Amino acid sequence: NLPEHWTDMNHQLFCMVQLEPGQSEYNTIKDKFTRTCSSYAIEKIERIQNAFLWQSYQVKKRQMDIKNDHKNNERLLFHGTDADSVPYVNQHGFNRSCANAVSYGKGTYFAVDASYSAKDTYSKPDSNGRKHMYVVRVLTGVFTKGRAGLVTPPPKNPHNPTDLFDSVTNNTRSPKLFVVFFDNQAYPEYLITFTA
Amino acid sequence: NLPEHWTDMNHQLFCMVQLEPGQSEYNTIKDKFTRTCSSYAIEKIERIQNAFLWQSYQVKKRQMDIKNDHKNNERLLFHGTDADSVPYVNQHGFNRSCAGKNAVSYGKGTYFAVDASYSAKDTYSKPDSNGRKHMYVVRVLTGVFTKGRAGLVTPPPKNPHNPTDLFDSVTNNTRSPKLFVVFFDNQAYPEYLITFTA
Ligand SMILES: COc1ccc(OC)c2c1sc1nncn12
Repeated sequence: NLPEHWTDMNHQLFCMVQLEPGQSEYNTIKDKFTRTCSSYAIEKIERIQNAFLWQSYQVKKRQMDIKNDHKNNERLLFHGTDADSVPYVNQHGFNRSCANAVSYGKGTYFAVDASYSAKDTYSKPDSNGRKHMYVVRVLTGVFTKGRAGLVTPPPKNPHNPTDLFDSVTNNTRSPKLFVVFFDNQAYPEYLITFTA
Repeated sequence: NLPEHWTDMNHQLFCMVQLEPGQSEYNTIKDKFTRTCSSYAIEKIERIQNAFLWQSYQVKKRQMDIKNDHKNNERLLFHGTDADSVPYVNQHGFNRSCAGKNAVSYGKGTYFAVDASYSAKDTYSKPDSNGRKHMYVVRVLTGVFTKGRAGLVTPPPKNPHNPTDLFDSVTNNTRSPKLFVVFFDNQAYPEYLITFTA
C-alpha cells in the first residue's frame, strides 16, 4: 500500500529519488524549510522511498489511531544529523541507541522548526560545508512534558502504569521539540542537503 | 489476521490465556522447559494474545523472510525476568533500553536463551516475594547472525564497506549458539509466560 506520489522502483524496496525543482512536491517541502531557514542554500531534496520502514510506520499509525480513537497522531518535524548517519537513517530510520543533549529523555529528537535542526551540533557540516536535515513523519500522538532519564514516555495514569503517553515534549502549551522512544514511530520522508 | 486458535478477545487488544495440562500446546512448552529445568516445577503457562505486538512482529518477520530469501529466520527462545517487568513485557514487549548488562555481554540489546536453564538463574528470573519465577517463551527473528561483541548497540554489518547491510542478530558462538541478542523493537514476540517455583 505504497503512497501514490512515489515513483516506480522496478520491483525494488528502497530508492532515494531526487525531486525536480519548481514542481509542487519540491515547492511544498522547500517552503517548510525556508519558513525558518531562508538564509541557507538548498543543493537538493530527495524523497525517501523505503517500503519496509513505510509499512512498519503505517502499522504503528493504524495502532495509535485505534488506541487514541482519533487520527490526529501525526506531525511533520525536522531532524538534523551528520553525513555518516544519513545512509543508516535512509535504510533503517531513527534509532534511540545511536544519539548531544537528551534532557527530555533517551529517545530520538525532532524539531518543529528547521532552524533548530539547522544548528551545526545536529546538522554537522561535512568537509565541504554540506548539512543534512530530514523532513520526518512522527507519531507524536498524546504527549506530555519530558524530563532527563526517561527510557519510554510516562504513564497517562500512575494507576495504569503500562498505558503510556505516545511522545514527550519540552513544552505542552507551545512545543518546539518532540522525542519518541520506539522504532518505527518516525518515517524519514525527505532529505534536504543544504549549506550556510 | 490474528491466528485462528486464539481465544476470541471480544474486540479487546490484549489477553492472557491460561493453558490446560494435557493439551499439546501446554505439554510442548513444559517439555521444552523441563529438558534443562527438571529441578523446577511449573505453576502455570499463559498464552500471550497481544494484537498490536503480533501485527508489528509479523510485518518484521515477512520483511526478514523477503530480505534473507529463506524462512529459517525465527527461533523459539527463553527470557527470564523479574515480576515488576512482566506487565510491561505483556503489553509492550522487550525494550533494549531496559535490558540488563549480561554477565557475558555480546552487545547492548535484549538477550534470549536457547536453554530454559539459562533463563532460570535468579539473576534473570528473580523470585518474587512469593517465590514465583517468570520466564517468557519468545519467537525471535534471529535471521542471519554472527558472534557479537560488548560494544555493539546495533548488529554489525555483514561487510565493512557496506555499513548499513546488517546481520539480524548476534550470538555467543555461531557453531553452538546458547544466546541471541536483538537490537530492534518488534523483533521478538512474547508468546508464553511460564510461572514456576523451586
Ligand atoms: C535538544 O534537542 C535535540 C537533541 C538531540 C538531537 O539529535 C542528536 C536533536 C535535538 S533537536 C534536533 N533536530 N535534529 C536533531 N535533533
